[PDB]
Amino acid sequence: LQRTLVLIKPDAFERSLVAEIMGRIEKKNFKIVSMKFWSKAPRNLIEQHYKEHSEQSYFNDLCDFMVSGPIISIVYEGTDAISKIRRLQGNTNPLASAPGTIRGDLANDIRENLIHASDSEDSAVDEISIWFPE
Amino acid sequence: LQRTLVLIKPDAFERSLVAEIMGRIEKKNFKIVSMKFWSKAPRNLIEQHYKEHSEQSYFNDLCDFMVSGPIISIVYEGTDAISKIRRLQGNTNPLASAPGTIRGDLANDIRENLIHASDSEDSAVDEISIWFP
Amino acid sequence: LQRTLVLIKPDAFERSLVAEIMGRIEKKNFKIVSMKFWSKAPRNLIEQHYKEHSEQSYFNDLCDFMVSGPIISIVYEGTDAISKIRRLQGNTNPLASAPGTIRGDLANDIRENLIHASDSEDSAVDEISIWFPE
Amino acid sequence: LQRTLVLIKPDAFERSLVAEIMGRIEKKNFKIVSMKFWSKAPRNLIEQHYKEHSEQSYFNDLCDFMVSGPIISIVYEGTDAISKIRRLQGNTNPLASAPGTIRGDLANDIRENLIHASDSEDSAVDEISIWFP
Amino acid sequence: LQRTLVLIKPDAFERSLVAEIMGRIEKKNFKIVSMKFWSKAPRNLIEQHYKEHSEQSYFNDLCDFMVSGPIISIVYEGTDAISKIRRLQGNTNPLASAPGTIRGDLANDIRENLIHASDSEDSAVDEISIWFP
Amino acid sequence: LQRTLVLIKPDAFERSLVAEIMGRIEKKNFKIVSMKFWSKAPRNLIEQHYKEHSEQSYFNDLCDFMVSGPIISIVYEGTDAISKIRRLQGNTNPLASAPGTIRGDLANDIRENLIHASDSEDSAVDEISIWFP
Ligand SMILES: Nc1ccn([C@@H]2O[C@H](COP(=O)(O)OP(=O)(O)OP(=O)(O)O)[C@@H](O)[C@H]2O)c(=O)n1
Ligand SMILES: Nc1ccn([C@@H]2O[C@H](COP(=O)(O)OP(=O)(O)OP(=O)(O)O)[C@@H](O)[C@H]2O)c(=O)n1
Ligand SMILES: Nc1ccn([C@@H]2O[C@H](COP(=O)(O)OP(=O)(O)O)[C@@H](O)[C@H]2O)c(=O)n1
Ligand SMILES: Nc1ccn([C@@H]2O[C@H](COP(=O)(O)OP(=O)(O)O)[C@@H](O)[C@H]2O)c(=O)n1
Ligand SMILES: Nc1ccn([C@@H]2O[C@H](COP(=O)(O)OP(=O)(O)O)[C@@H](O)[C@H]2O)c(=O)n1
Ligand SMILES: Nc1ccn([C@@H]2O[C@H](COP(=O)(O)OP(=O)(O)O)[C@@H](O)[C@H]2O)c(=O)n1
Ligand SMILES: [Mg+2]
Ligand SMILES: [Mg+2]
Ligand SMILES: [Mg+2]
Ligand SMILES: [Mg+2]
Repeated sequence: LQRTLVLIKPDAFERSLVAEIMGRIEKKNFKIVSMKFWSKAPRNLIEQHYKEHSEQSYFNDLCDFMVSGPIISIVYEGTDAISKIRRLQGNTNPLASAPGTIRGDLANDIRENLIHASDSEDSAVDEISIWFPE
Repeated sequence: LQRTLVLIKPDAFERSLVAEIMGRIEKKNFKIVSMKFWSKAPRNLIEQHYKEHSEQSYFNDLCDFMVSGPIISIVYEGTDAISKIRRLQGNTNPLASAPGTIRGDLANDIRENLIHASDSEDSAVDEISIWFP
Repeated sequence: LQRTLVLIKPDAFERSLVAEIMGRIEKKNFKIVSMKFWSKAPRNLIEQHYKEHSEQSYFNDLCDFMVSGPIISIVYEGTDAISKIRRLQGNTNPLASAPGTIRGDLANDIRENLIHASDSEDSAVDEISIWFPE
Repeated sequence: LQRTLVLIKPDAFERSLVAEIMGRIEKKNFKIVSMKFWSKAPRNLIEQHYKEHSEQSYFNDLCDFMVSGPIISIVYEGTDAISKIRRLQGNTNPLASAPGTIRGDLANDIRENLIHASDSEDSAVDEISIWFP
Repeated sequence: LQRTLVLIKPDAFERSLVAEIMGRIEKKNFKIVSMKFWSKAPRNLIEQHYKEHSEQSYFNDLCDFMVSGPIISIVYEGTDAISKIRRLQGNTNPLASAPGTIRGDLANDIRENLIHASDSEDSAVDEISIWFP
Repeated sequence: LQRTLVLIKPDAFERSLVAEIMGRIEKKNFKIVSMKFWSKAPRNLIEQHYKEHSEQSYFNDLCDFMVSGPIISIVYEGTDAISKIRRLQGNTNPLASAPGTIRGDLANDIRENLIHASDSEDSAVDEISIWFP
């Protein structure tokens, strides 16, 4: 019975898929524990959230993107919520994300892929603290 | 061009209809300006919010219900947002709410009716400042 | 807190709208109290069910139709279930049934209109007894 | 058993609502008789199509809009299609179009309203001639 | 061309997912041959149905749950109905069930997983004769 | 950034699944480059289109099918469209096509499977030439 950190990304807002995305998690019975809306995320939280990636080439365009529009940060709660919401998520790569998954059905880009989801018990605690210090 | 305040009531959470409702508003092309998730709204906001209903016979049951579960406060923005989002909502009486409207399709009870939405300009400014001070 | 009698009509089965129809009643929170599936309704129950119409011109083609395919007979239960399920139903006439309603969204014919719904407290008791003698 | 002409406006394409719109009409049992897709329509057909509004203040802006993106021209067939696809359509004015209708659900602007539908019999032949000569 | 037996479990009724499930099967083009609504399935059918599970540590909780609410028994018919409807269903382990499948999209629990479906020819003939003698 | 050719087979029209199919592709962000609707396709284009199967036992029945009702020819554009719309498609064989895919969800037959999609780059130009010369 864990908690994971989801991010709804600015492309979700541009393409009006915010409810479609949250709806897939909702219909699988995961409950919202906490949720915050950001018209524009502070770049600092974004740099924090993606620190493991700071060395990568895409890290800068990634950060630009994440602040280019609103985002919603949600904490969901369920049994094995971390691994299950990741399988809903789908693969980052638009050439490997299966139909049925969020990214497989809706996304078509390596960078603008609608959603972020914690991928581990440690990833979650840390990301959740970043977005929900309280 | 206006802003209106929307409440997603506890029954929406119980029935897993949060996305369904927010999606109906999203497709009509309204923008989220602000949004806050309340695992349990403090009672004194609920009585503030419904302060014009305090002399009514249902008031106390309404407050009890508005704290029985989570709620989401949202400020929406758009052309004639106030009155357009009211029509989407549908009348309060389940015997009146039109099919096609959120309450018309989804609600079956005079109290537990999923959604709130400001009815006027002064009402919205008032309610927005309650949930978003 | 009443009970009403719904019929899902053979055209619903032909056009695969059975789940779509039952889904609209389900999403409005009315509960299934009883339900029976008929691969072909006995013409007698059909003649009974529509007795008030026995004098009409359409009564014969109506009966043919109702037995031309399967039908499901359901009893739903809710507050004011009778009047509410009728407003979901929509108007018999394809020139007056509003969008949003079952018939307004899905039906296009005076005869083959997908669904039947009791229209009164007396209509219901009687129809329910016809389809559910027990 | 009529026929009618239906346009899917550039805002549908912009908003990914093409199937959403066509699906509502398909769902009602109306059938595609013919259908062309235009990446960008000759402005002549547009001024032709909307010739009856040529005097209106909005005529020039409306046409600029109609050539701002792709459009799809469809002929639909079925009993009473013209008047029936017209109630599916809903009111031009976003203050009167009902929930349940394409515009009531999906449109929120006086000009950008996703769909056009023949309003009468002669309107229907008139416009079908324009798009499918 | 086969027949397979499907159970809509009590949790489907609790969550208002009956139509959602039946619709997923309906769209894959399978036909209802028989169907019965059980406001409360008699326990001895449930133990019959799950008779190969009687030595398992979950058996008693499974029976308790299979009578906690209504269920619908359905015989479906179609080409390779048995194995096609099994894939639609998805694995039992929520950690295994694929997105796109009924359990993959909708279920979150090893027990309360919405749906049953015969796994083989002998299994279906057996289960069909239980619910439809 | 590829292009690909997609056909909506007569069974889609028969089953009212045209928007359902096109919607899934639109939803994935692929764009219509051009699109013709055929009430009934010249059998020549069909034998052309399926020229590679001309020897197969099924070739004759498959073509009879492809002219049994209307079809819609679409060119789609987007990054990696060919291979991407191919996984949306799913397996020809109703015993291997996964839930989540058009065929896995909607098709239940080896011949009548709703949609065709170019399988390679040259296949794509090849077929686009046929339908849009
Ligand atoms: N060339 C790339 C690769 C990836 N990304 C972004 O970097 C994010 C995180 O990287 P990655 O780990 O590869 O994707 P995730 O699926 O989110 O996996 P995780 O965060 O758990 O590592 C992706 O969501 C994507 O938006 C990017 O902008 N450009
Ligand atoms: N010319 C007609 C008129 C109606 N009917 C059928 O008769 C049924 C019942 O008649 P009507 O009462 O007009 O329609 P309902 O909307 O079902 O209203 P109710 O049964 O409550 O009277 C309709 O559902 C329709 O299928 C028909 O076959 N041919
Ligand atoms: N008899 C009533 C009437 C209203 N109510 C609740 O009180 C709220 C305010 O009522 P209202 O008449 O202003 O209805 P709306 O403004 O929400 O349409 C409604 O949304 C209902 O949820 C109730 O519990 N019992
Ligand atoms: N004030 C207006 C009114 C309409 N229009 C556009 O012009 C079209 C013709 O208006 P109309 O009154 O015939 O509306 P419909 O026929 O589309 O219902 C509308 O569909 C709008 O797209 C506009 O640009 N500005
Ligand atoms: N550990 C378990 C395993 C199964 N079950 C239930 O027992 C049923 C039979 O289990 P199964 O392994 O045959 O799963 P399916 O055949 O339903 O895929 C499952 O559908 C579950 O609902 C349970 O309650 N606890
Ligand atoms: N045994 C078969 C196999 C395929 N077909 C049809 O012929 C088409 C070509 O088969 P294919 O193996 O290239 O399948 P896809 O390319 O469509 O995935 C299929 O889409 C079927 O419609 C058939 O009629 N009989
Ligand atoms: Mg009020
Ligand atoms: Mg007009
Ligand atoms: Mg088993
Ligand atoms: Mg091939």
